[PDB]
Amino acid sequence: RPFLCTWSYCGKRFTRSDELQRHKRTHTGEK
Ligand SMILES: [Zn+2]
Repeated sequence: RPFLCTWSYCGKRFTRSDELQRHKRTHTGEK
Protein backbone atom coordinates (compact mmCIF):
# COMPACT_ATOMS: atom_id res chain seq x y z
CA ARG A 1 0.00 0.00 0.00
CA PRO A 2 2.01 2.99 -1.30
CA PHE A 3 -0.99 5.29 -0.94
CA LEU A 4 -4.21 4.92 1.05
CA CYS A 5 -7.05 7.31 1.90
CA THR A 6 -7.36 5.60 5.31
CA TRP A 7 -10.89 7.00 5.59
CA SER A 8 -13.26 5.07 7.83
CA TYR A 9 -15.43 2.59 5.91
CA CYS A 10 -13.47 3.24 2.74
CA GLY A 11 -9.73 2.70 3.26
CA LYS A 12 -9.00 2.66 -0.45
CA ARG A 13 -5.39 2.12 -1.47
CA PHE A 14 -3.58 3.54 -4.49
CA THR A 15 -0.24 3.19 -6.23
CA ARG A 16 -0.22 6.75 -7.57
CA SER A 17 -0.42 9.98 -5.59
CA ASP A 18 -2.56 11.93 -8.05
CA GLU A 19 -5.17 9.19 -7.82
CA LEU A 20 -5.14 9.33 -4.02
CA GLN A 21 -5.27 13.13 -4.15
CA ARG A 22 -8.20 12.95 -6.54
CA HIS A 23 -9.84 10.32 -4.35
CA LYS A 24 -9.34 12.37 -1.17
CA ARG A 25 -11.40 15.04 -2.90
CA THR A 26 -14.44 12.81 -2.37
CA HIS A 27 -13.88 12.72 1.40
CA THR A 28 -13.28 16.44 1.73
CA GLY A 29 -16.04 17.53 -0.62
CA GLU A 30 -19.59 17.27 0.64
CA LYS A 31 -21.07 20.09 -1.44
ZN1 LIG B 1 -11.57 6.73 0.44
